[PDB]
Amino acid sequence: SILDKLVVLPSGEYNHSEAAAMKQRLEKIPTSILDALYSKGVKIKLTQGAITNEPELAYLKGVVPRGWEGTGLTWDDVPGVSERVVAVRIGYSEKGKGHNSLNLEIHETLHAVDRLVLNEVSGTDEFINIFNKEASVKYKGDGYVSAYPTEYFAEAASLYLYSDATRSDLKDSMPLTYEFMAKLF
Ligand SMILES: [Zn+2]
Repeated sequence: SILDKLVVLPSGEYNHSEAAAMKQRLEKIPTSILDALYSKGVKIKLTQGAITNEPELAYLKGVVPRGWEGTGLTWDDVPGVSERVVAVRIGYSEKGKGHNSLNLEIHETLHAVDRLVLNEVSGTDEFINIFNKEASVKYKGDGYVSAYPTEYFAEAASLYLYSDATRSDLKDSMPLTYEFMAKLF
């Protein structure tokens, strides 16, 4: 599997079974897309501590994420991020673990796929049209998935890839998004 080289586990001590479970869920992403991620120098780092403990993310320590002034939140509290590295904290996959995604590792990986593999497909007129019609169905008022096409892309692709139940739910609730995802994957 491409995941044996794309997924970087900690060199120190880590929760073995949880890291394996996350690695297994990343297999829901098509192999061709994972291959393409690796060719762009992308690494999916599963971290045992705060993502900011990673040398390349240490610069974010004590910095306030945009939109969060006056809340006491810093990047140290954020369980996952996606830039040229995808960093996800081990044990924080489920909704409510410091984020509101269906699955943290799939969600954050799909941002890197959008940016570095698919030429920002979330920003195309076709996807914008879909986002304007359907992002409101499940996410109205969240100022996040319903506010940014990149977020709707990552979360709606997560619904598509995670399980058969979440995909069926997407097909019924957001049919234009389901059609776009099926054509893409
Ligand atoms: Zn996101």
